Amino acid sequence: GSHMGTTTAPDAPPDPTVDQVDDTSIVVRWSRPQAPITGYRIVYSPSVEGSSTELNLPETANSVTLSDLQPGVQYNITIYAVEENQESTPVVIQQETTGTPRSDGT
Repeated sequence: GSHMGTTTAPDAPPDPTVDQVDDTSIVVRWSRPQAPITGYRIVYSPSVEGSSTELNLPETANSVTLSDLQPGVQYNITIYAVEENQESTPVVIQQETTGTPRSDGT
């Protein structure tokens, strides 16, 4: 719908929450926009550079499991709500990879 949504700019998902953090894997969950969007791009990159990836999720997706990260590294997960005409503002949620559970639990 939104026939008169030509001048309408799509909104982004409110700051998504990372559910799980590991060495080479981090999971993030976003609350999709009021805008009708076509899909999602997801660019997660290390602040010190390293393994970066862009995933493509369905318009109605709300979580990406990022894979092939590097342990002990800062990771910017950037979510992109994409619509036919335009791309909404980016989600930037940065999580440092804690790594493989070492002595997890006293």
